[PDB]
Amino acid sequence: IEEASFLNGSDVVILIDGVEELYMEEIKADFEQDEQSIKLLGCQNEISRVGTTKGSFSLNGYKTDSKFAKLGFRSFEIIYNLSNSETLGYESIRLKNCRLKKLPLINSKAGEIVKIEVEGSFRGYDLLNE
Amino acid sequence: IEEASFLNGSDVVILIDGVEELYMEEIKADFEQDEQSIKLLGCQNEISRVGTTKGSFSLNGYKTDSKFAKLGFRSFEIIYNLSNSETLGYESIRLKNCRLKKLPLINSKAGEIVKIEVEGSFRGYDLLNE
Amino acid sequence: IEEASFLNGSDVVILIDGVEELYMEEIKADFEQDEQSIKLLGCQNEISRVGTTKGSFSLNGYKTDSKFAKLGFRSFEIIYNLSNSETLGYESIRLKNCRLKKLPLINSKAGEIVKIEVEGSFRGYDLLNE
Amino acid sequence: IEEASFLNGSDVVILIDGVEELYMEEIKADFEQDEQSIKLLGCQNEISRVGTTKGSFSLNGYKTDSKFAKLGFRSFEIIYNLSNSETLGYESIRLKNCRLKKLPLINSKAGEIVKIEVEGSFRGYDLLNE
Amino acid sequence: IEEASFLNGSDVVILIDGVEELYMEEIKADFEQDEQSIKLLGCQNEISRVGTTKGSFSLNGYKTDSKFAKLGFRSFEIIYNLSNSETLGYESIRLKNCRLKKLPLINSKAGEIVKIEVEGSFRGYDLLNE
Amino acid sequence: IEEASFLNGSDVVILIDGVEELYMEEIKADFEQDEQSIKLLGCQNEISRVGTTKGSFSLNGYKTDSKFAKLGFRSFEIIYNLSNSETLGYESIRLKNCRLKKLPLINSKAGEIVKIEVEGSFRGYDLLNE
Amino acid sequence: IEEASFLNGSDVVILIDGVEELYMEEIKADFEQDEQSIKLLGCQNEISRVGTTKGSFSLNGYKTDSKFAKLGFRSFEIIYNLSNSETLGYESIRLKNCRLKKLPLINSKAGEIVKIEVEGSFRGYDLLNE
Amino acid sequence: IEEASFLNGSDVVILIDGVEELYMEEIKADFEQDEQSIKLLGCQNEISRVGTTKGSFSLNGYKTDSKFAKLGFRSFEIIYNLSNSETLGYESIRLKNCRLKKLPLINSKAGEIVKIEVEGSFRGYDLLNE
Amino acid sequence: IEEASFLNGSDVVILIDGVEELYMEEIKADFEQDEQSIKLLGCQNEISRVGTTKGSFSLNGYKTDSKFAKLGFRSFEIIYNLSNSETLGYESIRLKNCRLKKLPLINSKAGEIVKIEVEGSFRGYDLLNE
Amino acid sequence: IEEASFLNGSDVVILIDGVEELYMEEIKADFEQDEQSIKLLGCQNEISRVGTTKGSFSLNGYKTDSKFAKLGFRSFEIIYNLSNSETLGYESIRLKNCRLKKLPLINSKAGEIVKIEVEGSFRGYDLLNE
Amino acid sequence: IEEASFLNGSDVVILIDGVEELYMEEIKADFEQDEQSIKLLGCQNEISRVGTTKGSFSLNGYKTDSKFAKLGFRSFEIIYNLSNSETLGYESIRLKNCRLKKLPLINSKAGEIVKIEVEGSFRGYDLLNE
Amino acid sequence: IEEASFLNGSDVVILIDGVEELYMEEIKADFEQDEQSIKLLGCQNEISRVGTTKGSFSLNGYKTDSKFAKLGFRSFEIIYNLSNSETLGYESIRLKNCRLKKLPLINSKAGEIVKIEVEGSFRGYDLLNE
Repeated sequence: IEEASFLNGSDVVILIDGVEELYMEEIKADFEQDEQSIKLLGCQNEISRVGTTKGSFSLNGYKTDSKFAKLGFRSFEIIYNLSNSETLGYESIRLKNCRLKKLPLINSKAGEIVKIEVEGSFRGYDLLNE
Repeated sequence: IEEASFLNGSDVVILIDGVEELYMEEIKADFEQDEQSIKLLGCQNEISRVGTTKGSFSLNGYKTDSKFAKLGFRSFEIIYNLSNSETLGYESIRLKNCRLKKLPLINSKAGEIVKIEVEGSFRGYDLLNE
Repeated sequence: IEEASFLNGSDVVILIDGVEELYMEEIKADFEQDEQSIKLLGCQNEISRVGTTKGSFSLNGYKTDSKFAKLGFRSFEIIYNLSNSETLGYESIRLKNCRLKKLPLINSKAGEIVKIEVEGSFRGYDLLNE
Repeated sequence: IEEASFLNGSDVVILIDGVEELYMEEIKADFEQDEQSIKLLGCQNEISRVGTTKGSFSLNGYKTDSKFAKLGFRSFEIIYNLSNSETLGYESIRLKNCRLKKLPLINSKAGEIVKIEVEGSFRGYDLLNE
Repeated sequence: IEEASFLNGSDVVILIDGVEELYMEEIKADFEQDEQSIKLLGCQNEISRVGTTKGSFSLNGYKTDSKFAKLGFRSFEIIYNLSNSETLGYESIRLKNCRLKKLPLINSKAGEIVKIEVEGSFRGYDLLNE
Repeated sequence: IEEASFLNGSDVVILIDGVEELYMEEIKADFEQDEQSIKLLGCQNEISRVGTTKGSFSLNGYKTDSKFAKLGFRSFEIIYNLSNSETLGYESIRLKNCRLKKLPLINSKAGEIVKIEVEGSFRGYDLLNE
Repeated sequence: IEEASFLNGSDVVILIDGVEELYMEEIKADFEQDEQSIKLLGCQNEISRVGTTKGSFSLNGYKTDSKFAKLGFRSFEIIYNLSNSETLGYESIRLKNCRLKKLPLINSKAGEIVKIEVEGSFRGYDLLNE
Repeated sequence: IEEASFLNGSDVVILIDGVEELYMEEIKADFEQDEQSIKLLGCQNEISRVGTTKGSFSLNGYKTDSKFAKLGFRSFEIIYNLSNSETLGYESIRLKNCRLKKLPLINSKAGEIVKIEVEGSFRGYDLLNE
Repeated sequence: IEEASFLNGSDVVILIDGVEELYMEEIKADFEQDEQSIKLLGCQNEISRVGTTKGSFSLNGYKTDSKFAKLGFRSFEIIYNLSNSETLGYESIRLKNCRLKKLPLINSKAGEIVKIEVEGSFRGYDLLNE
Repeated sequence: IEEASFLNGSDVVILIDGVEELYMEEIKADFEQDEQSIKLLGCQNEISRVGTTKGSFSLNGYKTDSKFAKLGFRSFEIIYNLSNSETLGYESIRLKNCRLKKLPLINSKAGEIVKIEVEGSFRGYDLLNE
Repeated sequence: IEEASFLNGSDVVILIDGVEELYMEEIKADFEQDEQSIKLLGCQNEISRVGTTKGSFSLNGYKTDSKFAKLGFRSFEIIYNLSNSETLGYESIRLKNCRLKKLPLINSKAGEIVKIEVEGSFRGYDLLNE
Repeated sequence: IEEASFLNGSDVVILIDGVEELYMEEIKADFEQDEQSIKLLGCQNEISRVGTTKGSFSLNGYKTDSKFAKLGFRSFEIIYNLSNSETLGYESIRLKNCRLKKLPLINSKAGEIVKIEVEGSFRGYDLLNE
C-alpha cells in the first residue's frame, strides 16, 4: 500500500574504510550458514541446525583510482547506509574484517567506461541502525 | 473450462511469525524426498521408496525494513493463504521451523528499487485449509 | 504429407488416480535405461546392453486445489490419452506406481496466475491403446 | 563456388527398421573416440591414440503413432539417405544395433503440436553410398 | 561380437533352502584352493599343487523378514540360476552345506532402506545346468 | 515385486535399558561364529563346524546427554524394533548383556553437530517378534 | 523431535592445564576396555569381562605458540565443557594425567595455515557436570 | 590506426590432407598447456611452469561429401593460410597429426542447409609463414 | 558527481614485452587469493586468512600478425597504462612473468574480422603509477 | 616419438586351452622372484640374488558360459597374442601349467552385466614371438 | 578471536646444514614416545610412563640440485623458523643429528615438475625461540 | 624465487643397458637404510646408526616390445639424466646391478593403451654429474 516504504538505490552511501565511495554501481552482502543436516532413525524428516556463519560481499563500480590495488588483501570495513526520503528512517550496516578475494588490477573494454568489480568475505556484521 | 477456478497472485497474503508481510514479490516452498533407488536381482526395473523429507523455501520481495537482518537465523513460521474471489474457497499452508540459509544484509543497484531475497529450509507443513 | 497424422496438444485428457485433470499445461514421461557399457579386449568398439529401467515424469499446470499437497508422497497412477480428431485413432498410456519427488506447497508470483509444477518417478507403463 | 554442392535438409529420407519415417524434424549421429592421452618422460607434448569407438544418435520428430513405445529397447537399424538434386549423387549411411536410451512415452504441451524426441547408441556404421 | 551371449543380473533367481529369494541385490560364491607351494633342489621354479577346497559365499539384499535370524547357523543350500533371454540357455549352481559366518541381527541407517548382508561357507557345489 | 515389503530406517525405535533412544543415526548388531575348519586325510575339502558365538554391536548417534559416560562399562540391554507401515508386521530383537568396549567421552569438531559413536559386545539375542 | 537437544561444536571451550585453548579444531577422547574373552566347556557362546581401562585422546588445532613443545611429555589435565544454548544445561569432563605420545615440533605446508595435531593417553576421567 | 592490418575471414584457404577445402564456415586451433602450479614454503605466490602441450582444433562447415566419414580416425594434416590483400603478407600454419575425436555421420535439420562440424586433437604445429 | 573522474577504454595503451599493442579490444587481470577457511571449536563463524596469490589475465584483440604464435609459452611482461584526459593523472600497472595458457593458432569465421584471444597467468604486479 | 609403436588393448586375442576367448576385459601375468637378500660382514650394502620363480595371472571378463566352473582346478595353458596394426609385428606369450586359485561360481549384481574374474598361478612361460 | 595469531606456511624458512632451502613444499617433525604400559594387580586402569624418545622428520620439496644425493647418510641439522608478520614473534626449532632413512635418487613423472621427498630420524631438538 | 631452477619431467632421458628408453611414463629409485635403533641404560633417547644399504627402483612405461621379458632376471644398469634447459646444468645417476623383481609378461585392459610396469633392486649408485 504505502508508497513511501520503498527504498531506491539512489538513497545509498557507502564508506570503504571510513571514506565515502561515490562511483559505485551495486553492492551485495550475505551472511551464509553452513547448515547441518541431521537424519534420525525414528523420524522421517531431516533436522536442520545452524552451522558456522560466513560473510560474502560483492561490490561493482566505476574505476576512478587504484584504491583497491593499493588496498591489496588487507582487512577493511564497509559501512552501508540506506536512507528513506519520504520517511526519515534509515538503515546502517557495518561489515567487519572485509577482505578481497581478488584484486581488480585491469578491466577495460574497447569503447566502454572502465568498471571495477570486487568480491570478498567478511567475518561479522553490526546492524547500527534500522 | 471454469474461469473461476484459476487463482491469481493478487489473492495472496503472507504472515511471517504472525505479522503480515505486504511488500513481497514471489514465494516458493517445496517438500522434497530423498528418494531411495532399489535394484533387485530378479527384476529389471528400479524400485523407488520414500526417504527423509526436507522443506525448502524462497521468498523474494521489496526491502522496507531490516526485519530479516534482525531475525537472524532464529526459527520462524510462514503462514501462506491463497484465496479465491469468484469462489469463496481458500487454501492456507503453515510452514514450521522455517530458518534462513543466508541473511540478505545488503542488496542494492544503481537506479533500481531495493529488493530483498531470502531462502531457507523448513521441517514440516500443516495444510490448514484448502 | 498427410496433414491428419499430426496430433495437437488440445486432443489431450489426463487422469490422475482415475479423476480427470483439466487445468494442466504440459506433461512429460520418459522410461530411461541404465545402459551398461562393455569394452572387450579383442574388439575396438563399445558394446551397450540394457540395464534397469526407471520412469520419470513431470507435470506442469495451473493451481485450482490442494490436490497434490493432500496427495503427499502416496503412490498414484496417470492415464494419458492422446486422440486424433481427423482420424478416430487414439493412444492411451498408463503410468503405474507414480510418486512425487517433491510437493508443490507454494508457488506464486506478484501478478501472474498461480501455477503448479510437479515431478516424480514411475515403475512401469502399460500401452493400453495406440 | 559451386551452388549445386550444398545439400538441403529437404533431400532427406530416413528408414527406421526398413520402413520410411516421414514426420521427422532433425537427426544426429556421431561416432566418438575414447581418446587415450599419453605423456612420455623424454617428450614435452601429449600423444593421442584411438580408443574404443561408441555411436550416439538423436532423432527429433512429430508424433503420429506409438512406434517408439512399442519398439521399446529392442535393437534396430537406421538407414539415412541424403541426396543431391542438382547433381545425381547421394550419401547413404546405415547405423547398426541402434538402441534407445529412453522411451518418449509422453511429451505434450498446451497448444503446440505433439513432438517426439529420442536418443540412443549404435555399435557401428556402414557407409553404403557417398 | 555376439550381443546375446552377455548375461544381465536381471536374469537371476535365487533359492534359499528351496524357497525363492526376491529381494536380493548381489551374490558371490568362490571355491578356493589351499594351494601348496613346492620348491625342489634341482629346479629353479616353484611347483604348485591343489590343496583342500573351501567354499565362501556372500549375499547382500534388502530386509523384508527375519529369515536369516531364524535360520541361525543351521546348514542350508543355495540354488543359483542365471538364465539367458535372447538365447534359451541357462546355468544352475547348487551350493551345498551352506552355513552363515555371522547373523545380520540389526543393520539400519537413519534415512536409508534397511539392507541385509550375510557371508558364510559351503562345502561343495553341483553344476546342475550350464 | 511388492513395494510394501521394504522397510525404511524411519520405522525404527531403539530402547537402551528400557528407555527409548531418539537421537540415533544408525545401529548394527552381528552374532559371529568362531568357525572351526577341519581337514581330513581321506577327503579333499575343508569341513566347517560351528564354534563359540560372540555378539558385536555398534551404535552411532547425536549427543544430547552424558548417558553413555554415566553408563560406563555396566551391562545393559538393547531392544530394537523395526516396524512395517504399509503392513502391520514388525520385528523386535533384544540384545542381552550388552557392554561398551569404549566410552565416548569427547567427540567434537569445529562446526559440526556433536555426534556420539559407541561399540561393544553382547552375549545372546532374543527374537521377540518378526 | 526436540531441536534444542542437539549440541553444536561451537558451544565448546577447552582448558589445557587450567588455561583456555581457543584455536582448536577438533577433540577426541575415549576410555577403552582391554576386554577379556572367556570360553567355557559347557557353554557355546563367549563370555566377555571388563579388563583394564586406558584413556586415549587426540586434539587437533591451529598453531599459535610453542605450548605443546614446551609442555613436552609432562603430565597435564584437559577440562572439556560442552554447553547448550537453547537449554542452560552443560557437560563438563576432566581428563586426568594426560600425556602426549609425540611432540608436534614441525608441521607446515606450502600455502596452508599451520596446524597442530597431538595425541596421547590419560589415566581416568571425572564427569564434573552433565 | 592502419586499416590494412586487419584480416578478414574471406582471405582464408584451408587444406585438409593437401586438398583445398572450400565449404568451411569457421576453424579453430589452440595449443594448450598442462600448466603446473607450484607453492613454496618461503614464498607467498604460486609459481607456474610449462607442462605438456596438447593441440585441439574444431572445424565447422557445409556438407558436400562424405570426406570425414571416409577419413575416419586416421591421422591427417591441416594447412591454414590467412592472407592480407591490401598488404602482400600472409600467415601459414600447419597442424600435424590431426585426428578426429568424433565422426559427423549424420547432422540434418528440417529446412536448413546440411552442416558438418568436427573436432579433434593435433600433436604440434609448424609456423610456415607469417 | 565529478564527470572528469570516469575513465574510458579509449585512454588505454598496452605494451607487450615493451612494444605497444594497438589492435586490442579488451584486457583483464586479476590477482586471486587461495583463501584459507578456518573453523574453531569455541567460535561460531569462519575465519578467513590470505593464502598464496596467483595472477590470471585475458587479452582479446584483432589479429594482425603471428606475434603470440612466435611468442609461444615464453615468459613476457604486460605494462598497462590507463590515463585521464580531463585530469592529467594516470595509472600504470606492470604484470610480471606473464605466460600464455594456450596459443591462439587459428581463429577465423566465415565473414567476420579475424580476432585473437589469449589467456594466461602472471606471478606478481608492480603498481608503477596511479 | 613414433605413434605406431604404441599397442592398444584392442589388438589382443586370448586362447584358453587352445580355444579363443572373446569376452575378456583385462589380463595380467607376472613372473616373480623369491629374491634372496644377503648381508656380508665386510660389506655395507645388501647383495640380492635370484630365488625360485613363480607365475601369477589374473583374468577378468564377462560371463557367457560355465567354462571356468567346468574347468575346475585342472591345469591349462594361456596363449596371449598382442599385435601391432600400423606395424606388422606381434608378441606371443604362452603361459604353461596355469591353474586357478579359486572358481568363480557366482558373481552377479542387481542391474549390472554378469562379470567373471579369476586368478591363478603358472609354472613358466614361452616367449613364442615378439 | 585474534586473526593475527594464525601462522601461514608462507612465513617459513628452512636451513639444511646452515644453508637456506628455498624450494620446499612441506615439512614434518615429531618427537615420539616409546610409551610403557603398566598393569597392576590392585588397580583397574593402565599406568603409562615415558619411554625412550625418538625423532622422525619428513621433508617434501622440488628438485633443483643433487644436494640430498651428495649428502648421503651423513648426519646434518635442520633449523626451522616460523615467523609471524602481524606480530613480530617467531618460533625457531633446531633438529639435531638428522639422518636420512633413504636417498631420493630418482623421482620423475611424465609431465610433472620433478619433486623430491625425504624422511629420516633425529636425536633431539632445541627450541631456540618461540 | 628463481623460475629456472625447477626441472620438468620432459627433460628426462633414460638408458637401459646403454640403449635409450623413449616410452617411459615415470621412474623411481631409492637407496634405503636398514637403520639400527640403539637404546642405552643411562640415556633417554634412541640412538640411530646406519645399517646396510639397499636400492629399490620402479619403472612404469608404455609397451612397445618384449624387452623386459627377454631381459629376464639378468643384471642390468640404468643411467638416468635429468637436464635443465634454462640453465645448462644436468644431473646424471647410474644405478648398478639392477635386477627385476618380477617380469611384466602380460598387462592389458579392454580399451586402454598397453602399459608396462616393473620394479626391482640395485646394489649401488654413481652420481656421474649434478
